[PDB]
Amino acid sequence: TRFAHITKAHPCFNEKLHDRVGRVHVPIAPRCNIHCKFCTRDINECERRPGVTGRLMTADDAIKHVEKVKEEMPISVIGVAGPGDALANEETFEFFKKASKKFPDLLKCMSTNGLLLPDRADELAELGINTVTVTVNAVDPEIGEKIYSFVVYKDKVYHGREAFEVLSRNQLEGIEKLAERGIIVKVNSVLIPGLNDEHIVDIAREVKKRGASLMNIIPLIPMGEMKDYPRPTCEQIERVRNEVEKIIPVFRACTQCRADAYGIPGKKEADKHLDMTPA
Ligand code: CLF
Ligand code: SF4
Ligand SMILES: [S]
Repeated sequence: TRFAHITKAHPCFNEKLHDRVGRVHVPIAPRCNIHCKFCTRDINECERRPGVTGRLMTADDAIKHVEKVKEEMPISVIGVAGPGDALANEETFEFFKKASKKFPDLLKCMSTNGLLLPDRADELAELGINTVTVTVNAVDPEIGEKIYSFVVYKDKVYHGREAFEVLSRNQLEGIEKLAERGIIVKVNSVLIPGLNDEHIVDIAREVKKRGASLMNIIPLIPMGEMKDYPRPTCEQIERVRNEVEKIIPVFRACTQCRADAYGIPGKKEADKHLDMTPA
C-alpha cells in the first residue's frame, strides 16, 4: 500500500511535529528551468519568501554545514529547496550521493516543479530520497497558461499553452513515476485569487490519481509579475482546504520558508548574507 509508506517523523508532513522536529535547507540549487509568474528568486538576509537565500553553497560545503547544524540543533530532515529547481542542478544529486553516506540517519527531502521528474526519477530512487514535493498550480491549460511564461526542456524554450502542456505532462507523469518507485509525493499549490481559485479541487483529484499522498495549499505571496495581485484571505484558503481535505489529506502549517532556512520551522535561522558589502 502507498499508505504504509507515508509515515510522520518529518515536520512538513503532520503539523503536530512541524514546531517540534528540525529540518535544514541547503542553498545548492540556484538555476531553474521554468518561469513562474510569481517567482522572484533573490539573494539577501531578510525576506522569508521561498526563493530567497543568503549565500549559495557548494555540495561539499553543504555537507559541512549539515554536520555543523546537526550538533547544535535537533535536525531530522535534509531538504534541497534551492533558489531554482532541485532537479535542474546536478549539484543536488552530487550532494545527495555524499549525504547518503555521510548522513544515513536524517531523511532526505527535496522540492521540484516536476519538469525533470521523468528524466531523473530513477536517480532519485537510487539516492535513497524519502519525500519529494511537486509544485502543481494548474491542470486545466486555460488556467496554467496564465501562471507560467516559459519552460526549458531538451535544450529548447516553450511559450504560453505550449509551455504549460509540457510542464503538466511531466509533473503529473512524474508524480505517478515517483509513487511507483516508493517515494511519497507532496503537492504544493499556490492559491492565486482570480486565477486557480475555483480550480484547486480539480488539481487535488488529478494528483490523487497520480499517487500524491498529501497536499499543501498555500496563499500567494504577491511577488514577481503578480505583485499587484491580492494575497488570498485566510477564510478563503480554509474553504478550499476543507473541500480538498475530503479528497486527499491536507497539510495546514506551511510557513513558506526560504531556500537556506535551517532549524525547527517554529524558531529557525537563515544563512548570513556573506562579507562583501562595504562601499
Ligand atoms: S523541501 Fe522538504 S517539504 Fe519543503 S520546507 Fe523543505 S524539508 Fe519541508 Fe515545509 S514549512 Fe512549508 S512545506 Fe516547504 S515551505 Fe517550508
Ligand atoms: S519553480 Fe521556483 S524558481 Fe522556478 S520559476 Fe517557479 S518559483 Fe521560480
Ligand atoms: S515545501
